[PDB]
Amino acid sequence: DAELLVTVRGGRLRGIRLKTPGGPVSAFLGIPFAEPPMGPRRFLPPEPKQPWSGVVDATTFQSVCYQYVDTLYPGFEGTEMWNPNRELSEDCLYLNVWTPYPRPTSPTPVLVWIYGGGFYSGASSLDVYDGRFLVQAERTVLVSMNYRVGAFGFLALPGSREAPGNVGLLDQRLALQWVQENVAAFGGDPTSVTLFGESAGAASVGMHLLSPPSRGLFHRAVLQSGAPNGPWATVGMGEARRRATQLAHLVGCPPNDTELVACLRTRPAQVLVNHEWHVLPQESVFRFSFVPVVDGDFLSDTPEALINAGDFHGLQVLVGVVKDEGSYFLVYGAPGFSKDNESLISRAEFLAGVRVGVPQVSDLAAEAVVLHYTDWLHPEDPARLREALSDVVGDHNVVCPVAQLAGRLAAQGARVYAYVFEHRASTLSWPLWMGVPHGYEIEFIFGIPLDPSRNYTAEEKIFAQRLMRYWANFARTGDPNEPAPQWPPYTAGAQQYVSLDLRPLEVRRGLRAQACAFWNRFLPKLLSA
Amino acid sequence: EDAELLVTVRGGRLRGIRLKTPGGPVSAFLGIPFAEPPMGPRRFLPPEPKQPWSGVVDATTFQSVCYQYVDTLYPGFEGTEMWNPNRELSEDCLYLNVWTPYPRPTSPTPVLVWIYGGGFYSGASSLDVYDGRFLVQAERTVLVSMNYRVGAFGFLALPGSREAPGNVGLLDQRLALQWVQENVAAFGGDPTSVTLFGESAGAASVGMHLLSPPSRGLFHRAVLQSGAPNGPWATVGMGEARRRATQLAHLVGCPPGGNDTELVACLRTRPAQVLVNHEWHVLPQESVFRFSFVPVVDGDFLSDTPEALINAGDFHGLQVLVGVVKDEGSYFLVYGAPGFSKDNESLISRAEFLAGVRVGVPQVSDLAAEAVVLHYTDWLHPEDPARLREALSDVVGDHNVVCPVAQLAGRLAAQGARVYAYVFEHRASTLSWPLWMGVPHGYEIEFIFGIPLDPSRNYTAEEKIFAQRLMRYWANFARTGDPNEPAPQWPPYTAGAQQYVSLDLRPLEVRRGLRAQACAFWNRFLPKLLSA
Ligand SMILES: *[C@@H]1O[C@H](CO[C@@H]2O[C@@H](C)[C@@H](O)[C@@H](O)[C@@H]2O)[C@@H](O[C@@H]2O[C@H](CO)[C@@H](O)[C@H](O)[C@H]2NC(C)=O)[C@H](O)[C@H]1NC(C)=O
Ligand SMILES: *[C@@H]1O[C@H](CO[C@@H]2O[C@@H](C)[C@@H](O)[C@@H](O)[C@@H]2O)[C@@H](O[C@@H]2O[C@H](CO)[C@@H](O)[C@H](O)[C@H]2NC(C)=O)[C@H](O)[C@H]1NC(C)=O
Ligand SMILES: *[C@@H]1O[C@H](CO[C@@H]2O[C@@H](C)[C@@H](O)[C@@H](O)[C@@H]2O)[C@@H](O[C@@H]2O[C@H](CO)[C@@H](O)[C@H](O)[C@H]2NC(C)=O)[C@H](O)[C@H]1NC(C)=O
Ligand SMILES: NC(=O)c1cc[n+](COC[n+]2ccccc2/C=N/O)cc1
Ligand SMILES: NC(=O)c1cc[n+](COC[n+]2ccccc2/C=N/O)cc1
Ligand SMILES: *[C@@H]1O[C@H](CO)[C@@H](O)[C@H](O)[C@H]1NC(C)=O
Ligand SMILES: *[P@](=O)(/N=C(\C)N(CC)CC)OC
Repeated sequence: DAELLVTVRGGRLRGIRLKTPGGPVSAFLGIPFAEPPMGPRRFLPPEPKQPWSGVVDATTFQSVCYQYVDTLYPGFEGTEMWNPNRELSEDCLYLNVWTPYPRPTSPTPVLVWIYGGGFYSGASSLDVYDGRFLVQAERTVLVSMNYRVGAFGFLALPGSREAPGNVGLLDQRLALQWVQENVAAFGGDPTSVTLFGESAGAASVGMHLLSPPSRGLFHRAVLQSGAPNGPWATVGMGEARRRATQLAHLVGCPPNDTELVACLRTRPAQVLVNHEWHVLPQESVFRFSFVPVVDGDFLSDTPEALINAGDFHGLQVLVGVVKDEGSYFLVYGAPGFSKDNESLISRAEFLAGVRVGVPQVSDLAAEAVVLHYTDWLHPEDPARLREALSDVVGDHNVVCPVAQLAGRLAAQGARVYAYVFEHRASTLSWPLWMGVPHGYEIEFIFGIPLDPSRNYTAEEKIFAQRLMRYWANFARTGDPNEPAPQWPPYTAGAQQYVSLDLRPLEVRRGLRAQACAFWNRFLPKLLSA
Repeated sequence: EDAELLVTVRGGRLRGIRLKTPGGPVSAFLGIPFAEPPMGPRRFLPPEPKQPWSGVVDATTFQSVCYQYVDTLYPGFEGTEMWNPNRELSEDCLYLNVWTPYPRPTSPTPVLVWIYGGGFYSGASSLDVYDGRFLVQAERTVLVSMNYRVGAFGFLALPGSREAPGNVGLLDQRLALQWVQENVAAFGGDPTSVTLFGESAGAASVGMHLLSPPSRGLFHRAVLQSGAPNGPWATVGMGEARRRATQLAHLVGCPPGGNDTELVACLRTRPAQVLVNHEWHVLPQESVFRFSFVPVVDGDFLSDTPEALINAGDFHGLQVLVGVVKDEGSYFLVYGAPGFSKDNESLISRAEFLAGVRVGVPQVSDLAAEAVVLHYTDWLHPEDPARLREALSDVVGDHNVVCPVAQLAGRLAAQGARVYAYVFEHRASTLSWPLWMGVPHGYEIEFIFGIPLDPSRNYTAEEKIFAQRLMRYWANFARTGDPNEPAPQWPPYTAGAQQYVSLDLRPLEVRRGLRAQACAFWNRFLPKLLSA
């Protein structure tokens, strides 16, 4: 079958044909785009894959980059759907390509997916990132890569040449460079690449927006439940060096940078994973040890500084959030919370949870949060405290950082479309008090409901095809609308967004404008003084 | 001679007048001297009791208003002239008034003692709106009201000095209450059921008597209307009080600081009007709701600041009734806030809103000012002129009245005091102020005193029935410590439930929270900001 045979620049590839309820697609899985960053190349920037002879087996997903594996609810589908479904290895820099069957003979718009996972986990092989449905239903080319996470991707000894940091981000950029030189061989159009990602993936997208070497490798961005400007996606040079130095102490290696990292390179990958989470300064939720570092190279400044100073005329972006972004993170450290529970916390637990949810800030800053999120007519209602604390970590970490990004880019040339995903899947295993948790719009954007092997309803499948068309319309034209209630662009003044559920589109104003004026306008003034 | 118009108190004999009311006769003793005139060498000094006199003193009309400033902003306007002096100005002005039923009560009768407001720089017991004939006539009580020194004459302080110890306007009130305990029984009043009640600076004064032990033994209940002792305007530290007194002396010509006795003595040689003409040039900033000479926290009258006394006080066996009106901040904005006027709709721009915030909250850091802007901005309509207008009035009202009143009420309730709270939501048919001002500060007073029953006035019918209902509310609290009639009930205010009633033409409506969200900011968070 000649359709499964592609010659990229490194050599020849053999793909596989896959079935969907709407017809077949061509897939090429486990395409090597970098030399394996092992041994002496641990922590170093990625190197392009040297050419090979013969035919590369591109019929199965490759290995998952070494990462922590969640153990909180063993066997629970809500946690295991994000866990690795392939074996772990540092040899993990492969990407996957999905195109229609037979492969297009005309340039096709390309979508590049960057997975999330707090920069410590994730894999392009997860079932919920299956690109076969989007490609068949909307006739695009979908690409997805694996980038290093945790210490292997983002341990930085700033100023070092052996651990410069952000190497997980250059992994993504190298894949985007691979796209520009090779996607046309699959029928893709390298002059219409649309980045999209969720959570840390969405944050990774925005950082490519603000890094000029990456800007020439794609044309639009979709940021779902993530942003580069939040309080969790970046770290300073000094804190990055402290965390890298402590991890080395915890693994028995002596805190000279080059001998330090040389000793780290002698440690099995598993032992570094086992200690990465204990270099955090304080017991926290939504805080991660090894994230991108602001060191003047990849980002010449902090994301907020580059957002405020940038000219964004000629750029379209699609941004949004789920209804209850905070719900999911509080079962991982917030006092009194559990998924097998109503989690009707007390005031003591609420205030205790505020220091966990808003870590590393002064007492005054913490009390300011409590005042804004307390109903002083119902100061101790457990149901209200449960939802207020979810709003705290949800607004602080996702809703407000994204609302700021949307407002600034719109006011500075970019055309922005904003959504909030308000449908709770019928297959959701999480309790009802969590509502629509973080990350559970992805399965609908990838058309997972169309899989007849699953228990989604008829309306949900129609809903999935609605959002696939929205996303694909944006990739094709920079406008999600169908040329029906129209989706208006978000602006700093009107602050208009739409709600995505089984009902038709509903236009609303303000992404929690009151609560995010607190985080985006007042709090920064409070800490600097 | 009419025997009911002749009363013997300790100072000597008095003669009063017979007042005709719509409901019947009332005996009034207006202009009773209770202190020696604080003139010349006695200026700035504590009041001395009135020396006994021979013969009969004609206590038959209101005496002079204590020297004070006269408002000239809207000349001839009824809304401003009703607060201006209606008698001659003079430093000889320490006189009180007594209204009693005709004939005098057979048995002891509860006593209401009124303390007027005016930002501690103005006011007088003779204002038509404080006429006590209808209250005494309708509810058969004894109403006492006194004058006290305002402005620099009442509250200029050089702390530690003996020549100008400060707070002398408060001891004027205290001596008047001491007069009530010794002489009100001669009019038929009960010295062991005396209920203080005042409005604005009067209410702040009433509260400071709660927290100073020498005053607390002279009354039994309290009514605080649109004022509290803990507001950011009713007291001043010892140092700023000395700075204002010293520069007032400088601006008038004394000395040509130094020695207190020497400096005060030179101030005594200056005409009273000259002091009044300069007392507002000492305020540190352009402001509204700030007053140059107010009670000073010196450790004497108030051993500590009112907030700390309220928090450290045991108030068991004590009943107070507190409240505010619906739109408290509107009156003060036409006196300095940019873009405001009673003759316009005062639909300010956002630039004038932010400028108005600095006037409404003076002497605070830039961080605190922006914290105010955050909580009072509607970030979905940040520049709507109408919303900005009511936002600024909410800023002024909450910061200076509503929240101060709310914290006092909550701390008293939690520490053993039965509290009742209200919000006055009726806009009088005769109101001269524009519509955008709502129910302004100080306009519940005329309904409390029964003024609508005056036949010369053109109040509606229903407002008269309203006035009778509130007069009954106020009198029931005076007699029994509970405003309820022995109809829907008025529940006590507690720190948890925070229940209060609406006062208007419809029946009582129970509600929760006196701007709880807004005032949690003023009472709980903002005090933590200025510290750090
Ligand atoms: C909700 O449960 C939480 C979590 O407790 C775990 O999950 C429960 C289903 C049950 O199996 C518990 O035994 C588990 O430990 C409770 O929060 C815990 O409460 C226990 C005491 O009951 C305490 O010892 C733990 O420290 C708490 N853990 C945390 C993270 O706060 C909570 O009490 C339950 N809430 C209810 C029942 O309303
Ligand atoms: C502050 O001044 C008073 C007044 O001083 C008197 O009059 C002045 C014009 C000056 O010329 C002084 O010499 C006079 O004594 C002082 O109070 C007087 O103090 C003296 C001496 O202690 C005493 O004999 C008088 O009785 C006092 N007269 C009063 C109280 O009216 C006071 O001591 C001065 N304070 C200082 C200088 O710190
Ligand atoms: C509304 O009124 C204020 C008050 O101004 C005065 O009263 C008006 C009724 C009218 O008679 C004006 O001519 C008076 O000056 C206005 O604010 C003033 O505007 C003038 C004109 O530029 C300015 O010189 C003053 O400084 C302003 N005063 C303050 C306190 O800001 C206001 O412009 C009037 N109109 C509107 C639409 O707001
Ligand atoms: N070093 C790390 O960043 C890290 C963070 C969290 N975990 C474990 O995952 C907990 N968790 C798992 C899934 C979703 C949220 C969370 C809570 N994070 O604070 C391991 C390593
Ligand atoms: N003694 C003074 O010079 C003086 C000057 C200004 N004020 C303030 O008056 C303006 N004002 C401001 C707010 C409310 C009322 C009023 C008018 N009261 O008569 C008081 C005293
Ligand atoms: C969901 O699908 C599974 C397939 O493994 C099936 O066993 C289960 O019965 C389904 N649930 C419902 C409610 O149909
Ligand atoms: P309060 O003393 N009362 C005022 C200004 N007033 C005039 C309307 C009522 C007497 O203000 C602080």
